[PDB]
Amino acid sequence: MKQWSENVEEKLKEFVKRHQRITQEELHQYAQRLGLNEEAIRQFFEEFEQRK
Repeated sequence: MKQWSENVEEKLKEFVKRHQRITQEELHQYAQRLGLNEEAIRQFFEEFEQRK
C-alpha cells in the first residue's frame, strides 16, 4: 500500500493541480526530491483523475 511517502502523494496534488501545474520533467526531479519513485509517479499520472 506504500508506494511512496504518504504526505508526498498528497502534496503532489498540491503542486500539480492546486498550483499552475508543473511539467513532467521538472515534476520528476521534484518527485525524487520529496521521496517518490517511478512506480508512484506512474500511479499519480495514470490514476490522477483521468482514470479509464
